[PDB]
Amino acid sequence: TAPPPHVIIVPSAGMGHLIPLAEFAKRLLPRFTFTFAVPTSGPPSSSQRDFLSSLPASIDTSFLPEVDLSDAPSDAQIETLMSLMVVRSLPSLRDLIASYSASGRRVAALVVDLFATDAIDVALELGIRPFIFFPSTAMTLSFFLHLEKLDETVSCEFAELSDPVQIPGCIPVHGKDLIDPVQDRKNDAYKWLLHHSKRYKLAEGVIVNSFEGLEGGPIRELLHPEPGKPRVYPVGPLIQAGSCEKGAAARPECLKWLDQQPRGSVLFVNFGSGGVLSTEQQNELAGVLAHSQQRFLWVVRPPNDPLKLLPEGFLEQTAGRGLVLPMWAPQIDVLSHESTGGFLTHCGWNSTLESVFHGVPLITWPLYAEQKMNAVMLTEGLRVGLRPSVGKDGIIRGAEIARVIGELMEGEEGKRIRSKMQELKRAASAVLSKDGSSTRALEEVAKIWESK
Ligand SMILES: Nc1ccc(Cl)c(Cl)c1
Repeated sequence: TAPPPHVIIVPSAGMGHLIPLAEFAKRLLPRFTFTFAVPTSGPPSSSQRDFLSSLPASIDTSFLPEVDLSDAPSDAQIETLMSLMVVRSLPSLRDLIASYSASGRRVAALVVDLFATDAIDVALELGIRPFIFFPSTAMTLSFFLHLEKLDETVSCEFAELSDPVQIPGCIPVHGKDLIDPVQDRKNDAYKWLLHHSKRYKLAEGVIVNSFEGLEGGPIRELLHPEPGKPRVYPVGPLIQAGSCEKGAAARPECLKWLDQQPRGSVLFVNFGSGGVLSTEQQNELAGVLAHSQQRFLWVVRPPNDPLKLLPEGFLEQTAGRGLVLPMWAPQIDVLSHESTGGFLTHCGWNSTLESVFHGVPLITWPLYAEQKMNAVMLTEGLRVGLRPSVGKDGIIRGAEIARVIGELMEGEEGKRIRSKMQELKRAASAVLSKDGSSTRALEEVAKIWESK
């Protein structure tokens, strides 16, 4: 029984980043102890606290003293605010590390989220191995590493490009579908994004939540050893488990509803927390589901201008065919149900991976962050989903919503899309087995943290 080396994790964004980070740490237990050094700009949300306090004991949490973001623009994008949050928390992170080291504990590694590269400077000064955890696609990681070159060769706004951007090892992406922070090169968000991308080379390794079976092109290009590019460790798919072994409780009503429906016949609609639609956009979706014969399980949230904000008599037209849920739903238990045949998601990488892991074809409805690049890679790259076309007014009309739903649940492309999605499902469980490619990646990262 040797002492467990300690590891500090520095998350960037909200719950969407803690989940994969937590699963990453949970899979390295009990070889190491962990501490979430969580930067804050205010009282941590009850969601963050309740989640982190439910992790195993070996994964501690330390909410760093909150910082003042009032001097940042009121319209600052989230990437700008997150970068300032880490920078203004480095003294706190220095003290947190100083308390563990002062006690004789070996701090073996600092794992910084994709927008916490400024914390690598602390790890380098203290002789700690800096690693970067990328809770997104290998495609987007390739975009980060290529962003420096893409900036030196393109001068105009990316949405003004005629040809798609050619990222090493990835499929072409039009400038309008590039990640949000690059859509305005005059905004501080783009300067920060460039700042971090240039600093990825400072890490001894990038841990990306993806695997080769899911992104053959980008992964093989990332694994290509080059000077000035860090080693990459594909450890995906990292997703939470369902209520299969996470507590004992009574069956939710929505799951009982799925039990009575046929196999692969229900379309699960959920844009996730922070995936709010406009009243007009929500009406279009509500109109198609009202007049469709498709079975749906829809998680609804109040628009930005909730089951009473739905159109007139919507619940009357969709009684036993569909089931509306307010705000929240057990996403993983739904996706694992046999009656779920499709998933209309915002393409958040956690939601995407949970759908790939259970072999559920997607309706790619990207919204923000890198979801549009995830939609392109899923629908046009892997051919496991359909993307409704957005109009010039930002609204996705019912004609497109009904089109993709129809081609997916019925039709022959939805027949090929499902078969292809099953191949990825079997591949996802494969890379996570004792003979898996990702099981090795974790093992190798652990050995590096234990090396010397
Ligand atoms: N906010 C945000 C979260 C994740 C990613 Cl991969 C990006 Cl590009 C932005």
